[PDB]
Amino acid sequence: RRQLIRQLLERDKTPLAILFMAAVVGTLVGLAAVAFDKGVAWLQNQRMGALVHTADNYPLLLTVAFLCSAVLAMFGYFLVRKYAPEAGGSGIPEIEGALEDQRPVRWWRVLPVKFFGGLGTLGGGMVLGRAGPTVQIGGNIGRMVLDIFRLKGDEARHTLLATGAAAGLAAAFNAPLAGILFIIEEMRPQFRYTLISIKAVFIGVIMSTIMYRIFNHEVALIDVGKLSDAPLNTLWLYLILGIIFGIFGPIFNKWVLGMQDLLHRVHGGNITKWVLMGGAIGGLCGLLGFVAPATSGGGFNLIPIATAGNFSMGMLVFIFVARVITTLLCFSSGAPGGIFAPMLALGTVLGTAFGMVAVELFPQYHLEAGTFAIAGMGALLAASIRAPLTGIILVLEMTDNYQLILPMIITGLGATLLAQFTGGKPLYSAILARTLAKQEA
Amino acid sequence: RRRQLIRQLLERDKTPLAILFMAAVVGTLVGLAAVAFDKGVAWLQNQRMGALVHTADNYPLLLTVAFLCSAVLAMFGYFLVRKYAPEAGGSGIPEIEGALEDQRPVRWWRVLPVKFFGGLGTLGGGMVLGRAGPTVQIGGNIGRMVLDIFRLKGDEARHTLLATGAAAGLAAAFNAPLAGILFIIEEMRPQFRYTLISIKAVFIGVIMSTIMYRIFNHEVALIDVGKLSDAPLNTLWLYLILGIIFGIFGPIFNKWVLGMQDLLHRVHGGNITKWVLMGGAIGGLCGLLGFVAPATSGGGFNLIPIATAGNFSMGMLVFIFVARVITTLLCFSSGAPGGIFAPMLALGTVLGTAFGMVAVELFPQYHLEAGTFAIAGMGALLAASIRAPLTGIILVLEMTDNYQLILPMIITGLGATLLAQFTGGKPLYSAILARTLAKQEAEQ
Repeated sequence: RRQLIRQLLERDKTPLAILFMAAVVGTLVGLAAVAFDKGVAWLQNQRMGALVHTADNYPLLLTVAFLCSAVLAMFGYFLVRKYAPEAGGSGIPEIEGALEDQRPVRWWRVLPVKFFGGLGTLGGGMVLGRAGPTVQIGGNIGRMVLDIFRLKGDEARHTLLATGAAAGLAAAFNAPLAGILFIIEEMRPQFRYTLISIKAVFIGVIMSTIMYRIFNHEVALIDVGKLSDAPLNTLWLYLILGIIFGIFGPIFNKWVLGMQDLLHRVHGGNITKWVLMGGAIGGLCGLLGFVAPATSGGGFNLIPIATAGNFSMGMLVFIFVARVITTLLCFSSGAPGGIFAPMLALGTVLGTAFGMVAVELFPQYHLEAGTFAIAGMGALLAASIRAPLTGIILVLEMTDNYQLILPMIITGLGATLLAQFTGGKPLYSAILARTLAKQEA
Repeated sequence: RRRQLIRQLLERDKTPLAILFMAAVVGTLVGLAAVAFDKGVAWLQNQRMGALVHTADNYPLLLTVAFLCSAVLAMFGYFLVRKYAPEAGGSGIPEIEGALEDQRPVRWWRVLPVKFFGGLGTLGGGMVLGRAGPTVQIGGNIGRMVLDIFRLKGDEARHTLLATGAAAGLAAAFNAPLAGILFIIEEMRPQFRYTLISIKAVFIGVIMSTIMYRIFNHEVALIDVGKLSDAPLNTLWLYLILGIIFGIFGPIFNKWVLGMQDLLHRVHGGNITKWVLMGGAIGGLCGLLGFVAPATSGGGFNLIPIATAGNFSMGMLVFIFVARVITTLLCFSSGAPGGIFAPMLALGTVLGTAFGMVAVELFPQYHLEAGTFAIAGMGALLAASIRAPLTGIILVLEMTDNYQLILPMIITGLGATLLAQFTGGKPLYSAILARTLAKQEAEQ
């Protein structure tokens, strides 16, 4: 009790050095995040102009689509396998480990590798996101300034590393809240106390977000408009949807883990077969990125279309099935790029699909399938990555439909609950475990 | 400790099913309780209105039964606390916060009726106090109640059910589910050590209580502000200034509520009679003010949409702010059952609006709307005095639905905390628990 009384009176006094440095960490991460985003776009853009150059000869056209993405993919697979192996996959499990002081933060290597390697895989039009990359980039940047300014202590090492990855997520989704929430729901040391200053994470998240706003304002990543409200006698439909996500979550989790194994056998661990396999996958995506764009790329483009109920039921099933395939191929291959974002598109489609059935089964509820897309958007997050509070707040920050806060919270919680009860695990924790154990195996 | 981590990682997020289910019942009960409390406070304020109409002619006689009705109700509240449950005085949040540190008892058999009925008197009487604190403590106790009844053993259960209760308690008091969950993991939880509080379980309880509120309060928002204008990047610097202003006022306000506790204590010395009498004096003052200047009394939720819409004059805003500083301190520092959380929303809204008024006229090139500054400042006095900015922001967001102001809100709140820290201020709920906890081993 005596200690507590002392501690209470000393609560919320973060070292000003840690606060000021958090501001610079955020700023750099923001700018870096912007530069990454502009870069990816530029490359996808050039590929488009190349397809126009040869818009006539379909075979030739179907070739340079493959090659441009193949070459770009290989360049990314190489930069990872050669200079920074830790920069494979999302990057979140890695930074998560670094917070437990169980993985190293080699910023001198990861920063250029992830930035340029990711620039290739993403820009090639592979099914990967910016979230993971920017989060790892964010942490390394946070690590970088810690080193440069020689800030000593556990608090500083844990804080600056945290604000960086937070400000990294924020600047990748224009979601400041979701960024801060992700650090304290998933990223932080989950099994012990930590000296991460929340006030400091805030400051970093602000600056990076502000940086994003200077280069991206007036345009939202996802525009959905304002949808209809959700009656109380309609809420049970959302609990059901969450249950469906809840049982598919772990299954999808087994696949991404298992497909890592299968894809490993193809190259054995060899830098040549791996990069070659990489160009094969990347080439496939660039090909799909022309013959069926919905089956490739980030997937942010089909989200508003799905929510507006413009896809037919058949097209939705196609897109979902196809994108399960092309997501696993791209992420389980070890290519630099997160799976966080592509799960938004997966959830949105599964949600809309559910809404379509809900619309015709109960005309008395006067439903709109779009409300189920929004409920399902962060559901696969809630089910597979198991961070529902972050997913919900993220989806809210991106869709601005707060009147669906109850359906969203219900669907998400129904996802996590059923994921737990069917023996699934947090993917980022199940991956860090994979790596950490393999390290002492 | 790598080997342990690998084990722990693969065992992450597996909350005991008993704890999960029990969280669902805790949420439900807390919700129904919160609704009942809300309906009760309203009904009493309503009867008081009908009495003033009975005597709407004779102004002195009218100015009397306004005083008496509130005086009587106040005393009944001050009495129930001072006689059966002294821990039910004040907000109730520092107490539950203590119970999470296993440093304060949760006497639900006493607090539940005392807080519910005692707060029903102070709130219903028209005193300047909130529902948040009360429902939070009520929620915690209800959580504790089902723990005992079902004999659930373990630290996890004791900490979880106690947490989901106070979370689902805040949620049902503001119709703000996100804000409730966030308040537990930003402020309520044990701040200096690890804890076994299942977040998934706090979620379930928060859902149920919120849903319970939705069955009895749908279609009507606690605060309607409408959609306001956006905030340009070159205007953001105005919000950082606003935060700084909240940031230096926060601690000062904190000194007052603490200090006024001392001063008001001397009036009664600790005696149950002078105290209850002093209560009726304060309560009667509010019921009087609740008729001759209603903006200086009551919760304050009513003047929030009006201020945001820029319908008050600058002079009125200054008057309301000054007066409400006075009536808030008198009501909360007196130890009456009732929180200070919610009345800090009204104080912040006014101070914010006031800033916007000056901002509108100083920079017409920004094409400003003072309403955006009220919303920025609404959860700012929270951020500065209670030092829980992430909660206040998400709360204000949930109540006002103006997400395009998220950057100004975040900037103003963070500016409030930063300047609060740098000017030697302390979290009020932690500074109060400390006051109590130390006093507990100071009488030794």
